[PDB]
Amino acid sequence: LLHKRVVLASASPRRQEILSNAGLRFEVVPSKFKEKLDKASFATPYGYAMETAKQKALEVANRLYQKDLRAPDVVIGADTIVTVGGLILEKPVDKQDAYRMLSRLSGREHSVFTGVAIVHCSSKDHQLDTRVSEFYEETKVKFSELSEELLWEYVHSGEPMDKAGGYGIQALGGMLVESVHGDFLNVVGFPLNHFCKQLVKLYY
Repeated sequence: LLHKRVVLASASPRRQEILSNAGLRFEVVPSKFKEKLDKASFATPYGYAMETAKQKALEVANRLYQKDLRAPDVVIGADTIVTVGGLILEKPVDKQDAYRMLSRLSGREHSVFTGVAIVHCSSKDHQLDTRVSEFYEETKVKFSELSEELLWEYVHSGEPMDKAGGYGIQALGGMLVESVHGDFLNVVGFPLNHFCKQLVKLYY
């Protein structure tokens, strides 16, 4: 990917930070894909997460190409969801949504899935040809038993707001999270090691 034009189709500071720290050079072009798919339409939550990442990356790829007639080399999409007792949780709409999510998660183990779509693009015959490679990573996370007081403490901080399931493992989310099991970068927002393995598959 060194001398290729790479587009990260995500406004997430946490995803950007992970890719930058890994040494990747990329431009940030957030997706306008605002349709959210029917969760019931997918056999698995990770199927849902991948398709969502694919659609965001394809939206960006086509939009860029339509704009200046330049096929971006690679467009990366990602979508992180939480599942607990069979329900998919995404980002909280407001603080009250956040509290409900965290109550649900309290004292339980849940899964975090990040679906990733790597889209290779080229232009031929006045159209964008896209080749999509799709993968996901699952990490299990355990919450300790949260009190009404801690719950509202964390909600009022605002930390829940930009995060799947309304929490993070990194800061004052540390008071909520008892343990993580698998790839921790996947929980932050991007499964870096899996991505790197995917690039090896695609280029070798």
